[PDB]
Amino acid sequence: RDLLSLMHHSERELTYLLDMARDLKRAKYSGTEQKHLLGKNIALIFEKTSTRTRCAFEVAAYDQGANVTFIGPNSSQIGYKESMKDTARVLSRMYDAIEYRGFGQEIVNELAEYADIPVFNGLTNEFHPTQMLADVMTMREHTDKSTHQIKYAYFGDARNNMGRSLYLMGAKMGMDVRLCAPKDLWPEADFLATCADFAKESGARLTITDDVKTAAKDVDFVHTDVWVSMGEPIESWAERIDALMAYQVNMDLIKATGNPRVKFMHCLPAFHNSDTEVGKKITEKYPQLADGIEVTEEVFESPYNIAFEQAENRMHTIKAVLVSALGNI
Amino acid sequence: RDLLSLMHHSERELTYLLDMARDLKRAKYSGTEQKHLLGKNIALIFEKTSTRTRCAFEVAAYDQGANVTFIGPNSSQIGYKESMKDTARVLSRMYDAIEYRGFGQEIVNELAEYADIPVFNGLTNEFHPTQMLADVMTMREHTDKSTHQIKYAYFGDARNNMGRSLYLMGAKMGMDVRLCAPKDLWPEADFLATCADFAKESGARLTITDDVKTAAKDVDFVHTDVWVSMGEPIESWAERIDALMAYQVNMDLIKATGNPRVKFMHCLPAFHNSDTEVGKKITEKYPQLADGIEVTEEVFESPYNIAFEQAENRMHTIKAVLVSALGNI
Amino acid sequence: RDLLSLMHHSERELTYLLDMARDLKRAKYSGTEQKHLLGKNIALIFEKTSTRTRCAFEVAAYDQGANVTFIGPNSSQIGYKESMKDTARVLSRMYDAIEYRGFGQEIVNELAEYADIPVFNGLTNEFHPTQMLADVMTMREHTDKSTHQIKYAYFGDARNNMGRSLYLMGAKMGMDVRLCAPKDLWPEADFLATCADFAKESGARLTITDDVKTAAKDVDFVHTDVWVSMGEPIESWAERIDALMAYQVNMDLIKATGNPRVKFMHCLPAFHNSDTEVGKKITEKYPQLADGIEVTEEVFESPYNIAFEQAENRMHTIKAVLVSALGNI
Repeated sequence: RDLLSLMHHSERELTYLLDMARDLKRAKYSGTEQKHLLGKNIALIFEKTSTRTRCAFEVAAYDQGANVTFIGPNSSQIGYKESMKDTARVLSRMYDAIEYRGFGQEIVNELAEYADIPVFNGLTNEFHPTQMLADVMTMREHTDKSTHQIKYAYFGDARNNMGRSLYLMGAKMGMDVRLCAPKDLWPEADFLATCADFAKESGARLTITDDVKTAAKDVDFVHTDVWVSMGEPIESWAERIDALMAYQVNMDLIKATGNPRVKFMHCLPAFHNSDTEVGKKITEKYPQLADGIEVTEEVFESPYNIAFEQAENRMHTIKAVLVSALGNI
Repeated sequence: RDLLSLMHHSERELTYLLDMARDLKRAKYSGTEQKHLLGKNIALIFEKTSTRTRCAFEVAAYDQGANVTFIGPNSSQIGYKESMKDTARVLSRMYDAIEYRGFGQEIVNELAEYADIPVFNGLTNEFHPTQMLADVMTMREHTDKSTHQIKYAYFGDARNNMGRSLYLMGAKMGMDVRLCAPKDLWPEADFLATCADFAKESGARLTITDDVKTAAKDVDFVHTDVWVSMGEPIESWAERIDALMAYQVNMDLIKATGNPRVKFMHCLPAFHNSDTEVGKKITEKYPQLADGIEVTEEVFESPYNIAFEQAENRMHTIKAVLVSALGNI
Repeated sequence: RDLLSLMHHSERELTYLLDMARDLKRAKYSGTEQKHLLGKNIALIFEKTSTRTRCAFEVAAYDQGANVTFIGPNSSQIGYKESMKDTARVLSRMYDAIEYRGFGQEIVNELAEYADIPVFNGLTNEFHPTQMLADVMTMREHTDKSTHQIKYAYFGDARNNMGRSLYLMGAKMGMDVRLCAPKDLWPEADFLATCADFAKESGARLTITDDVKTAAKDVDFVHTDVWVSMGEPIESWAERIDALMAYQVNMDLIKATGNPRVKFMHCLPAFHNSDTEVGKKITEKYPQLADGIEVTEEVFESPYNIAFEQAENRMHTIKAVLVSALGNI
């Protein structure tokens, strides 16, 4: 969806944000962080509740000295008696920045050019460029080696936003990335060409297989995302589960890498057990899945797992965007 | 309703708030704004969701250094197990100010005299004195001429709160105001007398016609508010729409003024098109209204429209009240 | 429930918190309060809406310079697609402290030892140790005499958390406390033994009667809590009301003390009249209760009533915990 924003950015532009995030994170850890958004007011306007990326946004903003007004579906009826267009045009005159998550990519653009101020196009939850920056910043941080030397793979539905995004990102940064999925769940091959271009001029190793052991070779990072269809009733998942349970990240797929240093990453949320309400619903129809779907309780509750460090890095990545767009240096 | 608070204020008192709002707005624009509510905590307690006047309040408070606890219907069950009386008496000992919007004008008064602290009687959303101050401050700002010289008219249901309020305000400030409505939708004539008193001693031109071209004469400002009854089902609006569609603000009513400088104002929200969910519902029964009701898409999406500047002025007006009542000078 | 945390604390530990609360309260009143939580971010994660203890927490945090992210049932779907375990482990890397109210005592413990940061086990609403500290701090403040010399009684269902807690607290601090209830609504006598131990070595007068005039003797404080079962339908309360209406706090029970200085305390909320929605429901079945249940409108709207001062003291008690656990001195 919104990875035509991630396509117009150069390796050098993306590297500027990864450096700002790396330094902002270091400043907070060493208590050298100067507030550059002191006295700025920011509206956080969400169509759906999404407490992980809300928090990431609030904490970025508060560390940088800003105030926040969260407006959730709970607290608003935006689009009911008053246009979203009208409400934005009022808030754009009161707030120094506004952040719209949900609502579709179409109207956010409309109320953006009017705006006398920054209007972030789904900077939160969205399989955003910010998600790719967090992931690359996470991998860069853990291997302590040049970005272009980093080896990673995505396992599951290569057609979904994390897969397309992690591949396009690999192609932009000159990294060694492998999409590993069923051959009928591969990106539409014209997309696979736009990535093959960037990769020649940036020198990225692209490699889209359907064989696990191929892709899992000497990778520093194994990635997956939820591949069950939450849109469709649980009753009809059988066919889907059959296609992808090969591509589950289990302890065996970690070992298959024969790199005892390898790390697992996951943008979250992650079906890895039955603690959740939807877990129970799934596992009641599908008792094989008591122990996880795209990834197992074994791997998730193991030291290979750095998804929480990676969720943290969304906060430093969001902050680096907010400071870039409102801090004046 | 709450314009018996707007009646006890003198021209000189109202002018003090309009000056504080004008200067506070200038300070924010030139970055000379000193925080006078530093370390104050304010509770914002709302019966209904109302994101435009909530935001206006939050931003006023944050620019002045204050903290805010928003309590919406979402986040509270005030009046369920615990009296509103009890909850207020606890919060009045923790917060430096409380703001009650909704709940009826009756009880807010009760828990106010107990209060060791300021308790604002519907300072938000309410067709408040603050709404009149914003509107007068908006007109004063755009004509750059003495208040008493300003010419404006309200078109639609002269009996509703904006109409009564814009007339009483005109009478207090010595302005040239015209209410223009059907003769059966005119204020109860004892109210029209209390305004005719103030106008003699302040020198205001009052003038309540039912003829558009009369009222729209050489006015600097054309005002309307929503006149459809949201209380009643859409099926039964026909009679109402027939009575008032004359009084719609369309491009022709702007031209009818023969002042190419004239501005349109609207307290919002405004049915001007079908973007809203209630828009669709109305326009499905009433396809003539695809393009707006009290005012047209033509005027609303035109440079005559300064309703958004006017919504902004509610934030500077709210701030001027908050600073007057809590800042200690 | 969570008074096995209140059992491991010594008289000298509890006295340290009561002193910090007393001094923090004095600092705010005299404007000498230094911010020790400047730049700290705190997550406030609530399963149920609970606006009195939310506010107490927010105000404690803002007076001490902290920021807050409130997450209510309104604004979250914690436990739906994402484990509470997972969400906590992400937020624990962004926030300096987290506060979990509701969710059961079991899992809060789980996600606590992981936590690189303070995780308060139901510091809000919970019949918490913080509730006991507020109550003791309230009584200490009003008698201006040594804690161990203070005389108080609880009237109603001695088996419920306030009763057990006010008794255990009395036993820890060496105070003169009386539980006064029906003999079949007395704590399980093994609990009554653990309290009788502490009381010997601290020198507390314990005394559990069923005779009002005995317990109400020369007490400085009369306490009660709601004893109707909100879990069960109103239709079936008759038997319960019959057992306890003896133990109602009415003007007569105040006089029965023959101390014209005596004060009434109540952790709130308090059924004292029909203003509430649940009031009406109760009083429609039970018209005798128009004027209150555990306590009367006569006492509640009288100067004997200091429940609001006591609710305030939850804010200074919460602050003393927050400053103890995050302020670094």
